[PDB]
Amino acid sequence: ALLEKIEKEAERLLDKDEAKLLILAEKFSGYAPACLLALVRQGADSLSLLIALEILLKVLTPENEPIILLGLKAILEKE
Repeated sequence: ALLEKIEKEAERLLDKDEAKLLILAEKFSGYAPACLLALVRQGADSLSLLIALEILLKVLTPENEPIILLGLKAILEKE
């Protein structure tokens, strides 16, 4: 259920600073899944994604295991 709402709200997060999106995940843990999704849709930097990956892991629900899959795969495209 939430897996489809974290998809929608991240579209509303697609128009924000990468740094700001990192603080949103850090301070608002419930926004962390949508942040990482919005960060890969923006195609952010590897470090930017690794930070959001951390903020998401510490509060990771099994429904966000796909959000991890895309995150890792997007991070991989670096070297």
